[PDB]
Amino acid sequence: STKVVNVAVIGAGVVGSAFLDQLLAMKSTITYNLVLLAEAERSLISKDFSPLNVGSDWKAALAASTTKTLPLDDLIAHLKTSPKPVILVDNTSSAYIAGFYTKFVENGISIATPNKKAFSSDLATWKALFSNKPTNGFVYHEATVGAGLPIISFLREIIQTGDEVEKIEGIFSGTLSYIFNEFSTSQANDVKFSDVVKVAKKLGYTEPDPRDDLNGLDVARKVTIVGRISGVEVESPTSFPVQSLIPKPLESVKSADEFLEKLSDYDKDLTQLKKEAATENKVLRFIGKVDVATKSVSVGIEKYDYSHPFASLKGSDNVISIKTKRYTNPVVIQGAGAGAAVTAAGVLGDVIKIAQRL
Amino acid sequence: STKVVNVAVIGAGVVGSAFLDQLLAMKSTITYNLVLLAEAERSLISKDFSPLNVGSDWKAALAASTTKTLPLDDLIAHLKTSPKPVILVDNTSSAYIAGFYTKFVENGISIATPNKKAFSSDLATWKALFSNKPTNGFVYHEATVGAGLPIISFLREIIQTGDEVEKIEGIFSGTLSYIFNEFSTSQANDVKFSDVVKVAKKLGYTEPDPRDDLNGLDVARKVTIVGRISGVEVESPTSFPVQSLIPKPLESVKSADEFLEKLSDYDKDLTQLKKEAATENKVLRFIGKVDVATKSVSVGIEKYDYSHPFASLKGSDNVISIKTKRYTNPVVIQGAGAGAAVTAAGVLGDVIKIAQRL
Ligand SMILES: CC(C)c1cc(Sc2ccc(O)c(C(C)C)c2)ccc1O
Ligand SMILES: CC(C)c1cc(Sc2ccc(O)c(C(C)C)c2)ccc1O
Repeated sequence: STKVVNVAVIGAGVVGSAFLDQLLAMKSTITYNLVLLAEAERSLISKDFSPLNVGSDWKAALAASTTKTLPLDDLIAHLKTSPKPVILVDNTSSAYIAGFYTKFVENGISIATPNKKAFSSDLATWKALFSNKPTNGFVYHEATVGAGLPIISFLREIIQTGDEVEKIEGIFSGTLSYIFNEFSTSQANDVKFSDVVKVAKKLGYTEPDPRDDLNGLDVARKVTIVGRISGVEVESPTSFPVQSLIPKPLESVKSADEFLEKLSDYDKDLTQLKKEAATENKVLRFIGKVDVATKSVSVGIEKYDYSHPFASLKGSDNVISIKTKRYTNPVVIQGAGAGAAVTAAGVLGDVIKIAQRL
Repeated sequence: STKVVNVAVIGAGVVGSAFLDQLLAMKSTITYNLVLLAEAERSLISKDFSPLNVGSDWKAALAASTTKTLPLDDLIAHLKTSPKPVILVDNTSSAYIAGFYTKFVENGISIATPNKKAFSSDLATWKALFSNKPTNGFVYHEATVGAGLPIISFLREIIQTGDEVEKIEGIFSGTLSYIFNEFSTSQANDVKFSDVVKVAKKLGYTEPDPRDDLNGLDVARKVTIVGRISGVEVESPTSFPVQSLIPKPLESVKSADEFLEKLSDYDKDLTQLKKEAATENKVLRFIGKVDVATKSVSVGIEKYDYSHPFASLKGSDNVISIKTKRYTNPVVIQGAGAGAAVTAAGVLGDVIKIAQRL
């Protein structure tokens, strides 16, 4: 059998931190050798190309380590000549790394990233990373959308069997759900958008700069990936309507802290829109949407009815519906769409789905 | 790479019929060779292991045949001669054929099936299948719980990464789901239990004798499998409380019809319960339940609140919740738990997950 496979791990911020914690404490039949741990500059490469000497203590092990991080164009090279099968676990968000997902794979290297960029960026950078050339490596990103959830894992499959997708309506953003779930409820309140997003940054539910969340970017990217998988030819994460929540003016408003106290001047709209929603007996939710038929993708504010499940999401859960040919009655998968462990696990689970194939 | 894998298909009633229709029209990167199609007596074996040059309408190729289905004690003693690894697609459910699986694995045969049998005998026959024996065969059965829905996998996964299922709960029966989704609704309906039951019988949603569905048997079996996966040592599908929806009296009647013509005499019993659902705002559902902690499994009638998602299931959908260590906020997967295509696809998808490993 093939229980010998070497793995390279880049990034160890959060989901990267949990990914490692799990990768080792992960008792399994197969054997995973972490041949290199390269964070920022301080790395932990293994020239010898055999399991490292860090164990469940990579914290300072990588810290101390008088090793400077290897250059990417040189990393793909280092690996071309490696013991047994190799894997890559890009725990980052950098577009610089994914920008080179072609080289890694074109060079057999396998990957399992939660980073969208490559899968949401170019459209020809997708019509290759998934070609049928058996010489290149594997790419698994289940954590790019579902996170710990099996959305991509499930769609791909149902597809080959022969099912055809039609629509995909869902809550793909932790931040925006938390925000909307609190701003618009069935109890009916008049909380301002400003205050909610504020409070949401205070608890660290948004990015250091909320803007990176409010512009629909993230969702827009996630939908693009799903939509593509589904069978729609989406050119880019901007090739369709994406309703940003960043006041037309305020997109550059000095600092981020200079955006919060400034944003407060534009709630008069969403509130009016929230109240009006009330007349129709509706709540406000930020959703993604892909309608295969009309090839129409779009992300923005959609108002759902109370009875509707969406209007009943706790915490920051991502919920996605998949109405297909066979599943006339849409399949609804909902759960933690964010989270250190939750997310890494989707990654670790991915790596596993690879090892079994190599 | 390994794009060469031979498959054996036993049974072609319904989900077996769709499974084949799909297995072929299934354009894929890998190559699946149907080395033998054995239904009842008329089979379509392939001595030279070369594929089954037929194409479509294979139904007339299997019916109109001469080669007699080779015994199960003589098939495992034949297939081994296979050049490439082997797979077994048992699109049936007989506590006979099932009781032969380990006799396939221990010899190197892989199994992909919708059969809930072998995975519900006793905690012995089970271990024999998932014993990670070197040359052993692969055992996959996603269509055994929630049909196409990703239950098993998603469970063998998060756990294989380091998750500890804490509490598994859901509605696992197609018919029962359908039945209750119709009998206990948000708006205090007025349907007599036995009426949505005959209506079930009339549309072929239930078995010829509705009792075989009201005994909880099916659910009890599905829970057992999930519970086992979860980590509980369940001896049998009867080793715990399973509330048969079949009156005590009516169990004895012979006539499948006298049972139905009499089921109306026990409608009130179940009707008051639905009225007692004035309790705040609740609906009635037949659920499965596994509480790892206290090793307590059980299947029966549980009353849920209106707001609760379960109290909002359409058609005959199976919904299952999985509250774990990392997923404090339970992961809820719901979709078509029955269906010809839907189910076969879970099987075909399974076969695929195998080929990639052989
Ligand atoms: C891959 C990329 C989108 C990314 C993900 C995460 S984790 C992550 C996943 C989902 C989600 O709704 C959010 C919000 C808070 C921005 C963060 C952190 C940084 C980051 O750059
Ligand atoms: C494997 C076994 C349980 C089985 C499954 C099916 S398909 C199937 C799957 C789920 C479900 O709730 C039901 C009800 C109608 C009995 C049937 C048909 C025959 C059969 O013997």
